[PDB]
Amino acid sequence: AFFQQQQLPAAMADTFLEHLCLLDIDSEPVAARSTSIIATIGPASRSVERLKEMIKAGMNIARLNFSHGSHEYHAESIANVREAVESFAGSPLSYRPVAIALDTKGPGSGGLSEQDVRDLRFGVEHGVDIVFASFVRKASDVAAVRAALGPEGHGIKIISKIENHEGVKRFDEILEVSDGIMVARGDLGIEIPAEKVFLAQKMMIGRCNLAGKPVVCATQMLESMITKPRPTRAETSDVANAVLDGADCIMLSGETAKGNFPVEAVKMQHAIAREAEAAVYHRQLFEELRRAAPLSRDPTEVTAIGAVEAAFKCCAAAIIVLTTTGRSAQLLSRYRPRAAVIAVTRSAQAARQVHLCRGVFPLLYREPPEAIWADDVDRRVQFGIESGKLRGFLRVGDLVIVVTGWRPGSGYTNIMRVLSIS
Amino acid sequence: ELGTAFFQQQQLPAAMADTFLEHLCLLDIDSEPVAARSTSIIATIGPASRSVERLKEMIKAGMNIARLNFSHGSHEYHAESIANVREAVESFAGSPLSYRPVAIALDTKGPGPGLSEQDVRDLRFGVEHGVDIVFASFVRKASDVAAVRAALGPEGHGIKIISKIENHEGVKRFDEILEVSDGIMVARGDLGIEIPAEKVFLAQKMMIGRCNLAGKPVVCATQMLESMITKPRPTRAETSDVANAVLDGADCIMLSGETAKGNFPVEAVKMQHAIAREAEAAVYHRQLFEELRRAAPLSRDPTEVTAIGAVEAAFKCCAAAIIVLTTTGRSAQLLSRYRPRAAVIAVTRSAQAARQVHLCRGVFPLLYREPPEAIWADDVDRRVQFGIESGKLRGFLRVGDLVIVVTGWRPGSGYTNIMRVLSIS
Amino acid sequence: RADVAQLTQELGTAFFQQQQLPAAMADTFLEHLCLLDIDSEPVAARSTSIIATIGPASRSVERLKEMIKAGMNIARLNFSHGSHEYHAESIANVREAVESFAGSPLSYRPVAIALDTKGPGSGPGLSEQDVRDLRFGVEHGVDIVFASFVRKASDVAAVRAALGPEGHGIKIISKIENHEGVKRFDEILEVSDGIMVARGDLGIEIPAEKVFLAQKMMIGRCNLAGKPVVCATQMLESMITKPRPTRAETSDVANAVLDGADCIMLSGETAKGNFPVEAVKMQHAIAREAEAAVYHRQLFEELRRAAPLSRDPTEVTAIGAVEAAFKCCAAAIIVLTTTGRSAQLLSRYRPRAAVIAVTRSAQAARQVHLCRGVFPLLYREPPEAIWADDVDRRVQFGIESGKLRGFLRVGDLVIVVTGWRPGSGYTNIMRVLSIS
Amino acid sequence: GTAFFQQQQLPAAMADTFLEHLCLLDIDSEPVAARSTSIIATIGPASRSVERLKEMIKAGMNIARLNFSHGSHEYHAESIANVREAVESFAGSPLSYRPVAIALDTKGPGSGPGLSEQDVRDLRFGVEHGVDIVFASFVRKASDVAAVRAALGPEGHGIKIISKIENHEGVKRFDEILEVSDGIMVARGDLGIEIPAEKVFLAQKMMIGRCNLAGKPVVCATQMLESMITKPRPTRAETSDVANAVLDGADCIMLSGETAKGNFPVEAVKMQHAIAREAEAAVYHRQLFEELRRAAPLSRDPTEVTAIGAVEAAFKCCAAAIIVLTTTGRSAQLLSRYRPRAAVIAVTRSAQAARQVHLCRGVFPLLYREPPEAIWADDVDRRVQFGIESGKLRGFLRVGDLVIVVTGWRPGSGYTNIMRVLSIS
Ligand SMILES: O=S(=O)(c1ccc(CCN2c3cc(O)c(O)cc3-c3cc(O)c(O)cc3S2(=O)=O)cc1)c1ccc(O)c(O)c1
Ligand SMILES: O=S(=O)(c1ccc(CCN2c3cc(O)c(O)cc3-c3cc(O)c(O)cc3S2(=O)=O)cc1)c1ccc(O)c(O)c1
Ligand SMILES: O=S(=O)(c1ccc(CCN2c3cc(O)c(O)cc3-c3cc(O)c(O)cc3S2(=O)=O)cc1)c1ccc(O)c(O)c1
Ligand SMILES: O=S(=O)(c1ccc(CCN2c3cc(O)c(O)cc3-c3cc(O)c(O)cc3S2(=O)=O)cc1)c1ccc(O)c(O)c1
Ligand SMILES: O=S(=O)(c1ccc(CCN2c3cc(O)c(O)cc3-c3cc(O)c(O)cc3S2(=O)=O)cc1)c1ccc(O)c(O)c1
Ligand SMILES: O=S(=O)(c1ccc(CCN2c3cc(O)c(O)cc3-c3cc(O)c(O)cc3S2(=O)=O)cc1)c1ccc(O)c(O)c1
Ligand SMILES: O=P(O)(O)OC[C@H]1O[C@](O)(COP(=O)(O)O)[C@@H](O)[C@@H]1O
Ligand SMILES: O=P(O)(O)OC[C@H]1O[C@](O)(COP(=O)(O)O)[C@@H](O)[C@@H]1O
Ligand SMILES: O=P(O)(O)OC[C@H]1O[C@](O)(COP(=O)(O)O)[C@@H](O)[C@@H]1O
Ligand SMILES: O=P(O)(O)OC[C@H]1O[C@](O)(COP(=O)(O)O)[C@@H](O)[C@@H]1O
Ligand SMILES: O=C([O-])C(=O)[O-]
Ligand SMILES: O=C([O-])C(=O)[O-]
Ligand SMILES: O=C([O-])C(=O)[O-]
Ligand SMILES: O=C([O-])C(=O)[O-]
Ligand SMILES: [K+]
Ligand SMILES: [K+]
Repeated sequence: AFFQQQQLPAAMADTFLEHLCLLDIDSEPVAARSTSIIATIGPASRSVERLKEMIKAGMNIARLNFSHGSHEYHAESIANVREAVESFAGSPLSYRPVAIALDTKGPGSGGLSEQDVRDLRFGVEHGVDIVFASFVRKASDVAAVRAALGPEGHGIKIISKIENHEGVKRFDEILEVSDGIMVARGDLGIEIPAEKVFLAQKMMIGRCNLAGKPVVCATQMLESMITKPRPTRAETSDVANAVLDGADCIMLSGETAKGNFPVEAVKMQHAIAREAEAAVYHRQLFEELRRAAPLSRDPTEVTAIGAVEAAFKCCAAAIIVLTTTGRSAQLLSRYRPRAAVIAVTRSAQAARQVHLCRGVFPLLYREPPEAIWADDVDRRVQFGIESGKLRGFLRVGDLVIVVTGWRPGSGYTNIMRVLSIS
Repeated sequence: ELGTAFFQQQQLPAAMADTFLEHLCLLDIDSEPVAARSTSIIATIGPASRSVERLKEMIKAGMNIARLNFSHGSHEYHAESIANVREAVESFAGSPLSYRPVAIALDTKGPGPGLSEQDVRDLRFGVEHGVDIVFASFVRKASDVAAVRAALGPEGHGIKIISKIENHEGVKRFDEILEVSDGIMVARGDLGIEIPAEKVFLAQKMMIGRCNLAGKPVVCATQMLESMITKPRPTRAETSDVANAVLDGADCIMLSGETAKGNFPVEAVKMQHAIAREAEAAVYHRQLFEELRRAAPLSRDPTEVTAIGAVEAAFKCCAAAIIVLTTTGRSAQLLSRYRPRAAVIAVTRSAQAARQVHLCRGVFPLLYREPPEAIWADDVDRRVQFGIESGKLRGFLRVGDLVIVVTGWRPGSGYTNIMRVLSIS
Repeated sequence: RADVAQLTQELGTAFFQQQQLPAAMADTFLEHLCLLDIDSEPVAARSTSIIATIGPASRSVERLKEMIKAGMNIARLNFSHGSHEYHAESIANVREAVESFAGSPLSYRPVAIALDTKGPGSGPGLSEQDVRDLRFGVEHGVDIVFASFVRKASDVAAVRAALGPEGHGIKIISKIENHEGVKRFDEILEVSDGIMVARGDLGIEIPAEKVFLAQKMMIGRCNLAGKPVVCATQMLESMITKPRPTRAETSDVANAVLDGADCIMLSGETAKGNFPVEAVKMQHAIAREAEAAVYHRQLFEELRRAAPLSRDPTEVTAIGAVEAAFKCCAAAIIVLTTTGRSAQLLSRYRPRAAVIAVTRSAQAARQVHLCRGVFPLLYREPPEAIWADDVDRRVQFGIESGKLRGFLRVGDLVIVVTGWRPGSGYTNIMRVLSIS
Repeated sequence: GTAFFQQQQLPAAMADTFLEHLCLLDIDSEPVAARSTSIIATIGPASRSVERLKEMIKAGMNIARLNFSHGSHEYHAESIANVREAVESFAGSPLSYRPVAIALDTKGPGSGPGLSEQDVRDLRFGVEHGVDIVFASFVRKASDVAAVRAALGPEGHGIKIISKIENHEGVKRFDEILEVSDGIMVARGDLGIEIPAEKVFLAQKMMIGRCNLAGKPVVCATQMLESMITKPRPTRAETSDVANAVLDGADCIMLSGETAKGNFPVEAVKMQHAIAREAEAAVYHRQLFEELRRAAPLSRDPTEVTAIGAVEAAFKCCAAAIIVLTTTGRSAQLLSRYRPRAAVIAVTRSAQAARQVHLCRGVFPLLYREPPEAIWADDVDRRVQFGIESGKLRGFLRVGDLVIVVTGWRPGSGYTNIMRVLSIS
């Protein structure tokens, strides 16, 4: 029964053609949904009750579009998101952190516009986790956003939005200095011929997967759901194809901001992403990712590829990793394991930010530190196992891979352990 | 010999990649498509696309197959549409090197347990009006195809039957349906209601894969450019959907309401044309050819043996085209199954085979109207020269190019066995 | 070039030109052949073990000491000829030469003792002489038995039963010497600890031109099973009378290593020849060169693809450790083992990194020579009060011995494989450590 | 039938990995194809008897080597005369005549820097006696090959020059030597002294790989069956060495002392024949063909384009043979570089080309002696029938088999452009 679920017959295929032939509509997805859902917050989804339903449906990141709306409006939206998120903080084994992202208005006619400087300052003051920098054309644009965040905004992730021809041409220099990329298809589809956008999407997803950096596919994914309760055949196909391409996050804009079915749009993306993740051809994908990743003498990098390889060998349910900054979880995520990466952290910001990485399920550990560090590490691993059993990831008898370091502080990951559940 | 500029067009840097990941990374928005569009466009004929002037613009935009939906309209309405399509198509027959054959397909209303009474009448209509293809609605098992084949009566055994998979039973019995059908249509509209909407992409990918494996045409249909019914430009998801159906391996892409009732029927056809050209260049031929080769079984049929030899030779020299002489279309279909980058120019005297080969990706049919020569070898050579003259006129060929020429050793269908390398002079 | 640029900056261009590293980066096997360089020097220690047959030419304690220094790992006693008294004297001489180096771990090289049976000859089952010879082996504490003319699985069960209750730890290597053995190979392999491709008898039981097919099929199936495979007979035959081998002989040795043989053997070359030490040195030299010419990119992928899924943590940790060793060009994988099993599971994935096996079992230290790439270290210190400290002392012993023997350098990365509790069968931890 | 797919290692050929391929190798899977690696036998006291030479030709000798390291010009002229007499004794039955090449192995430069005076005399002797191949000893750089070419003068323009790599400089300057040579000989005897004995296998594997990549013949020589000089059976290392040279990709394998001066010259030739047949079936064509196509660059030469198409078509139908018409041997050489499993039967009128194509693996030369037909197309068809008749007589072909035929569109060398699929009647 196990080998007939989650497209396991199609996963055993020796060719991609044989893999397509073996895809089964009756082979049910078992794994948790890995691709994160970014929902834009607007009038259709601003109430605390609305937001609680959206978190339950699968929203991981809340986007604030600073193109329209006042600072007062956006501060109220942030307060509402935080209130809906913290309403679930009473049960720590099931708490789902939700990141807050600020989408800048952009340079328009102008370098960094004065409104952008004010909006970036607002973001730092309100503790946003991510910034979607609009119309990034070169590496110096990213540096300008980083300087506008100042010394207080060091921890904020900068995701560069590629929306025009120059951004696509200077992609490699932009990616080198950004934390991730957003394929902003709306403006891109106007700046370049509409029929070429899929080429830019596929090239950018490929290069981000190669770099190990998050990539977001955005705009008009379920557009018809703004007025209709069901998406078109092209829309469900578009979402599935962005996941198959290798997108870390999928986004909803007007569908959640102004539409009549914001919760239904989130549920629809959740349903499609789960099916698409099972249809991934891991045999070729893992080989190509493994081959392309450079040789490294960084123990975190070395332990990560050992852990992903071991997870494939035993069909591990999860890889539990201890992380301070999210880096150890991100290095596991780049090799695209089929096993869920349960990241246990004390940093609330790192817990929200790891939603950018496909397959990372953040767990915020709130307990106070133990006297003996080894015991504190062991307690955090047990917390990961308990939350895993509670959320359905783990069952007794399952194998898990545990990734830890030899000393406290970030950057010392070097241990991988094979563990039997209970 | 070819120059540095040549190797920067039609995604040639991405084609040289050693991995699919490297291939994705090398895709360039500035690498212009050079090859002609190989995925055929099926347009549904309706109120928005009925006039002879409108049909002439649609043929110029890229329509290869005209669909008549027998769920709507009447026998009289649909007979007038057929007459209008034929009139617009024949308006270009005066320039024989640039004439474009256009197939006519009848989409049945559907089933009741057996073949409905209306379907029997609509199939009789189809045979009487000389349709080339039938899209059989709601095919659930092989016996459904046999019923359609029997209803095509005495005079219509040459009509192609494309089975529409629109429900769970069709998907489950797919292999038996494909065995007895000429091709498949992934009818996403009904399928998306009969099975969960989020599973349709799995059925589409499985079905395209199995059709590519079988060497039979596969059509992706419904809501491809849906928003273009009222808006002059499609959504980002729509252009992506069309590109992905071509990348998946679809032989044909379809327009329904976009051409039947929409405000932009010509623009919808142009949009599908533009996307398909870009998507065809993005195909990773290195892996695709090897996998098609590896999966295909051994053959002792000289037509199949010559076909794989010709495709292999076309890849070796970056041949502009493979010119094939075909009576029934079979030799062109066997070349098409290996997915060459080179255009398959099929020269035929059969007007029905010329229309029907639009079902096969990369087959450009040419209807030869000249009278036969006394010596067969001369007649064969004249038809090959006609393929070269048409290829030069339409832009496929230039002097100095290499083409592969596929012929047989004797007249009549079924004797293809020769492959020749020719330099265009 | 991008997948090695940073490591090229760190380790230098000289590092990437040694041990056929340009040929290892090749995308095709054809490109790999084209890139093989006679100026690319082997760096890693020799991983294919050398089995030398003991005889009049290699019996003296002084001769045996020179052979151990030249690279002999396993000493074979051919029971086809010679009395029990003769073979007991050879065992005594081998043990005396081996123990002459037991002062320190950087000199000590544990050498296994293997008994090659006479065989069934005319008879159907286990001959009376074989029963007597097998009981002699148990009484003298041999580590391996090369069972001659194994024709079916029941033959290996007869050898196991003849070893009795005390010989339960002895490894049984079945010799395939005829057509029936080749046909029933799968059933024989399933019940044996390993296989020997006994080409001498095989070459007259089947057509001489077919022996290479049997050798390649058998090595392939043993590599697939993760069981040791020995290539034997006439490898350096001309060296019995000549100081240098023929061009076909050096090629044969290299090809057996490239095929995937865990051990290569010398028979008449060491037992009766005029150059026993030179024959051992020649096999050593060829095996190092051949090991570097292996195309690990394809071999590792195929070994993974073919290996079934496992829920045994020892197996899961083993593949994780080998994968991590390839990622950082690790000098070694240090593994703690009681029976040798953890070292064997690392060895089946054919790492380029040396597997340094730290063990307290002298028998396991001798027996791991059957596995390609396993370098046994016998730990002689008495146990610590705290097990975690005892484990850490054994790991440090491995590092110190690796540094002192040339296996490791400061700045190198090593992969350390251990278990969560004492006793055999609990391996589950992989650690990435930087040598300081 | 089932029986067919159990012979010539066909189960091991279907394997998806090289490891699975090794596991599937069967000692009971009998070779069916003819032996494709040529056997070079050195002539001497053991093999000068015209009766002994006839037995060696029957055993499988394709090329006869004269070692100019020793022996007078009188001695070597007698050896040539005896080889020609034994070869021409079979000319009376043209469907079974086996051409045998004569190769001159030079003494070398020794202490000197350039072409020695003795080498000039021996090269002039070779041209005067009509040798087909020269094995130039101790080639250290491209200029050494040019010196041998100049010493052959204008009359020796047709002689093939195979450079022997016997030292470190030759291995280091390999690419420049290969560029100007017709082929390479891995001269392991001297090479094993000039470089450490344990490194010779690396030089052999690198050189065979680069020659296979270039499409140029490579010979593996020295001590292959050394023990057979005095013993009737080889050692286990010897049979393994021969098999491994064929598996590596060697076009020719050589016997030196074993045939020139030993006690079992015919048995040594038979032994090489037996091993080469088994080893050729054990080649993993699935990987080899893919790597050879991937490594070969795009070509606009119709001979090269037709060659890869023909090899691909031969694999598709399990063709018994590829019959090719050749004047210089070039068309057969281009087929041979892709390493087909099908025998390349080369039909030629040039006696020199017939002898020289023995350097290419899988090429079986047929010397066509009949006078030309009035119509060229008929003359071409008679030559194709001659290949079929020789093939049937020699065991390569049976009625019902498929054969690929490679020809050109006009007489003269360099016009190969046609590939045809033919059913044997
Ligand atoms: O999921 S993967 O393993 C993954 C691996 C390989 C490929 C093949 C890419 N081709 C293609 C692209 C499509 O979009 C599509 O639907 C169908 C086909 C196709 C169909 C065939 O029937 C066929 O035989 C070959 C192709 S194709 O090679 O042209 C796709 C995906 C992964 C995905 C993304 C990566 O970055 C990666 O490294 C690997
Ligand atoms: O060590 S022997 O068994 C022994 C020693 C040498 C040889 C030489 C001939 N070969 C061969 C031929 C056979 O028909 C056969 O049956 C076995 C073998 C064989 C076996 C081997 O184990 C081996 O090392 C070499 C060969 S071989 O292929 O060369 C045979 C046999 C012994 C040694 C001393 C003797 O008095 C005696 O009669 C036999
Ligand atoms: O092929 S035979 O004619 C045949 C068999 C045995 C011999 C013995 C000669 N040698 C020898 C003698 C020994 O006392 C010994 O301990 C080892 C070796 C030996 C071992 C080797 O591994 C090796 O390769 C060569 C030799 S050796 O040549 O030096 C001669 C000839 C036949 C075949 C089968 C037999 O079983 C048999 O007894 C004789
Ligand atoms: O055939 S010979 O060239 C000639 C014949 C035999 C030997 C010894 C056997 N070996 C060998 C065999 C050959 O067939 C060959 O070509 C080269 C080599 C070779 C060359 C070396 O220079 C070397 O040092 C060692 C070897 S080898 O030991 O591997 C040397 C030489 C000739 C034979 C007889 C003569 O009278 C004569 O002048 C030359
Ligand atoms: O070292 S390997 O990675 C490894 C070893 C060999 C192969 C062979 C692929 N072939 C091939 C392809 C080429 O382009 C070429 O130029 C030569 C040959 C070749 C050479 C030979 O010497 C030969 O014996 C056979 C062939 S082949 O035709 O089969 C692949 C891979 C390993 C060795 C053993 C294994 O079990 C395994 O999985 C992999
Ligand atoms: O000068 S030597 O090193 C010295 C040693 C050997 C040799 C060649 C002797 N052979 C031989 C003799 C021939 O005329 C001939 O046409 C071919 C071959 C030959 C070829 C081969 O291909 C092969 O592999 C072996 C031989 S062979 O050994 O039978 C020359 C010279 C020396 C060695 C030992 C002595 O005791 C001595 O007096 C001289
Ligand atoms: O992924 P990061 O940010 O490098 O953090 C991983 C770190 O987490 C740990 O496992 C636990 O460290 P702390 O106890 O200080 O949180 C370290 O050993 C390791 O270095
Ligand atoms: O593709 P099909 O229908 O089998 O037809 C291919 C046939 O066309 C030809 O090339 C030309 O034949 P005709 O001259 O009769 O049209 C035949 O030699 C070959 O058999
Ligand atoms: O390879 P084996 O025989 O399973 O032994 C590995 C064992 O060695 C250890 O690392 C150390 O155990 P000991 O204290 O018994 O020596 C165990 O944790 C592990 O189970
Ligand atoms: O292999 P080569 O030397 O190029 O010769 C091939 C030539 O042989 C032919 O098939 C027959 O030519 P001839 O009749 O002149 O011998 C030519 O058409 C072709 O050009
Ligand atoms: O800003 C965006 O997200 C866009 O344009 O798609
Ligand atoms: O009938 C159709 O085309 C459908 O259902 O998609
Ligand atoms: O006993 C052996 O090793 C043989 O016969 O090969
Ligand atoms: O000349 C040769 O052939 C040699 O020296 O090996
Ligand atoms: K319909
Ligand atoms: K010579």
